[PDB]
Amino acid sequence: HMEMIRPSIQTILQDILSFSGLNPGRSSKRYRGFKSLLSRIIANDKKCRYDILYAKFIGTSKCNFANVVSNKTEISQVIQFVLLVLGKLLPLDAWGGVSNKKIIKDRVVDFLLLGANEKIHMDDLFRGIRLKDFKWLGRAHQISSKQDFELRTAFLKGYLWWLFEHLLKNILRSFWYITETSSIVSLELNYFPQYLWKELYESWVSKYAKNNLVKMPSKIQREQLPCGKIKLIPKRSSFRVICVPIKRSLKLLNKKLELDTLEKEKREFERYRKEVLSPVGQILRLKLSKLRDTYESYRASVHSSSDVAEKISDYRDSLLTRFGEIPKLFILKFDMKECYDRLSQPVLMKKLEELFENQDNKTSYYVRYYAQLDASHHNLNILSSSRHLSVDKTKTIALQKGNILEVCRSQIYDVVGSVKDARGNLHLYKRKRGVFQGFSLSSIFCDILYSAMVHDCFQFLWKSKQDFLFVRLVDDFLLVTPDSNIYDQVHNILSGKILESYGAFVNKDKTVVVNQTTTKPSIDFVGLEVNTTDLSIKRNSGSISLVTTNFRTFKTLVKYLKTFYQLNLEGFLLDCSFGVLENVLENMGSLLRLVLREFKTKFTSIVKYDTFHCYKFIKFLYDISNYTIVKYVETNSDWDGAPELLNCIKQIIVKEFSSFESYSEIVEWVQTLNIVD
RNA sequence: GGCAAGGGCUUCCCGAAUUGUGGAUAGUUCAAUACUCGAAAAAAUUGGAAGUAGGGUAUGUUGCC
Repeated sequence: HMEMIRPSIQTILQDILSFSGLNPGRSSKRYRGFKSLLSRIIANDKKCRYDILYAKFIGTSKCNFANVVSNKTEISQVIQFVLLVLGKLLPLDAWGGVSNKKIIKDRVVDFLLLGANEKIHMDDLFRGIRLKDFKWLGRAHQISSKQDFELRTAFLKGYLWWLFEHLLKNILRSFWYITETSSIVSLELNYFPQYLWKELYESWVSKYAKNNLVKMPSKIQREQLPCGKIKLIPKRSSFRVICVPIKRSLKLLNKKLELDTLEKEKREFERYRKEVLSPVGQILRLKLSKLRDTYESYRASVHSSSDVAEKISDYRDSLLTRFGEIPKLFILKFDMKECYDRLSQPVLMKKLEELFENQDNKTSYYVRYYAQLDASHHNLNILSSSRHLSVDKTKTIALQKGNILEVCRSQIYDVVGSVKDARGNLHLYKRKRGVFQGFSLSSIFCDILYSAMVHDCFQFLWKSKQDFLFVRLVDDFLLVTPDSNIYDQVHNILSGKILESYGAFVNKDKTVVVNQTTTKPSIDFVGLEVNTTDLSIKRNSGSISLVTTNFRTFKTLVKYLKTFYQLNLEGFLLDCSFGVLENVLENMGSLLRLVLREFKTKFTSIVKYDTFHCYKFIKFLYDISNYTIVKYVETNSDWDGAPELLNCIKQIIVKEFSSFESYSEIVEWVQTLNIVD
């Protein structure tokens, strides 16, 4: 009853022996001391009454249903509670003495703060720990030979791995349901108390199932259909419902499979995704590409936040060249509520069939995936030979129209999600509305449907009928035009139900309006702060540095930072408008200062074991500073301020790097940088 | 590198019953393991399409002439 260490001593020991690559003999006596330590820890485990320990330390509260995300317990308090659990579980011997106990406790806080697929290399996490203080690593307390030292070194690393990978993780799951937030700017995790989560889950899913789901009988499990697992993701104040496809079939689920059937089901899972599902996604993405090339109405739909900024920058330059100045623009920002949930399944089906109505019933499309071209709408090496490309090979897949349409409707209708109740009995639900979020084809389905919707419902726009800007990223819409007659027509059909034929319901409350009367200083459409009456954009504070994950060397750090700076310094940020450098130099300064000090922060941690090469870093500074100037002159096509922009770069570099003895070389070099002669 | 210890691995047995400071026999080898930088010819540009010599870092490296 509520015990952290479920596995037995033998199973635990075999888990670390396999990890460390150790294969002891049947007569080995080295691990006698460890078997004793485990028994003491398990004795402390059973003696602990964690239920009252949680109430004492954390405290029990009533389930909040108004703000469903308030139930989460702060990570700071979570870290302290597990540190209390570890102190009762692990004797001093398990910590490796006083000095190691301080280091190990410090590393636990580091591990718990990572979140969202962040990892710390075990060479970093387990560094500075005195191996000598771990007496139980061998039957003798003293190290005598090198074979003994190597063997104890492997065992200690395996033991430390079990503490963090098995023990620490199983403590978190016992008390908290750990899940990722729906946000993309912040990759922090939410720790909802386990008893509170079951109340939130049962409440939300039961209400959701009333409008979106249809309960299935137990004998639906015997059918082979797409099967996922219903989970909840809190965005900031409510829950998003997604479905994660399970790596097995409906019949074999819940749960028994152990005798290598779990692996062959997983080999069939990855096969179905790579042989039919992903090939279908390519074809469906390709069919939408042709409609983008053909119709200007399909070209209004973009597939990235970067395209939105460029579309606005193109419209700004259109008014600029045509009129010399930006007139009073009528802006219309609206979005669709529950876009994926409300989708009209039958209308989606017919729009997918219209992609193949031009061709015959058996067209036999050929697909052969290569990461160099999946979504485009540098040295690829194919033609294997006896000199250049010398069981899971790359092969061309042939899918006919009939099969493509059959698997499409299967991913729309036949998908079934499972819900395990309190007792354990699973409840299988089919969907009464649009596709489940989390399935590979659900994204492209909404793209084709909504891009078809904008085509025919807004056909008045594409009749010339010119001088307007309509853009739909995924579900948020934006319209900018000086024509008032265009403003009224789009607003008129938003007050109607013409869009309700599709799974599109306008979010009436979140519709932002800027017109001749309602004059607002600026509008945030998607992660961008578009300034009204000049169409100058500046990115909202919605992007953080990934650096922590997997980067532990100067080479890999500057490699990402270089590719990160050049990827975030896109065209729409360098626009000058012939008078304004401030909107550029301090827009660039934000990205520049944040990437430079991010390098300084990781510097002190990784310089302890790595070797810093100043000349290589100066080349990195030169590459990004050159890229900034060439991209500034490219976008504006004229440079009234290019020397001023470089002067800003140098001042930033000379400021951030005037503290350390090794940064001195940077300061002297950067001041010599200049474009003009 | 010589001498003196002691040890690791491998094998057998005695205890325990998810609670080992127990005994014995032969073989083997006892200072490095991991990580990160990284040269020198005829010049670059580059290190994952996975790098020597030689460095740095963490954990370590018996007493005695």
